[PDB]
Amino acid sequence: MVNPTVFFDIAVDGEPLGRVSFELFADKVPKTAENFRALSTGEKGFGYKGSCFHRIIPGFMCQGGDFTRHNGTGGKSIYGEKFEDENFILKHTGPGILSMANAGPNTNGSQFFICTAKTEWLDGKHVVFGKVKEGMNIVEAMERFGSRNGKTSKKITIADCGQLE
Ligand SMILES: Nc1ccncc1N
Repeated sequence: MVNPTVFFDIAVDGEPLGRVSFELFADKVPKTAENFRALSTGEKGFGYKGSCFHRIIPGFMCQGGDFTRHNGTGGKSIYGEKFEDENFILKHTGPGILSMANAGPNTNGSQFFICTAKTEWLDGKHVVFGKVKEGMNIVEAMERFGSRNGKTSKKITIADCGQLE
């Protein structure tokens, strides 16, 4: 009944930075929310722990969740390699929105991005499924390590993750 909360503990070249928590909108996109939750706890035997934010563009987004190829070309969901666009109820309204990365229609896996700006042009193309709850300051600190082409100046990892409550 209550939307679940998940956390990432972020590190910068192995050094602790801080914690980002997220509300996942299971009320509106239950299948997509449950994939991110499960990958956060690692309860299926695979997931986000130890992975990196491989593409950070200041004034755009922070993208991560490729735990199979580590560079934007991999990932897999708890449902199989790919799963369908669940719905497009929610929009890309501004910083802190959590949304699925993809490579065409119905190609969701494990990759996701945290917006750091409104990204309206993505509405009806990428599934929105959550938002940052606490630690937007930490997301802003992450964003300082990115670049225009998305290469990070230090390695940004999820040192730990899981579910709160
Ligand atoms: N397989 C993928 C490739 C690029 N972006 C997202 C996904 N899911």
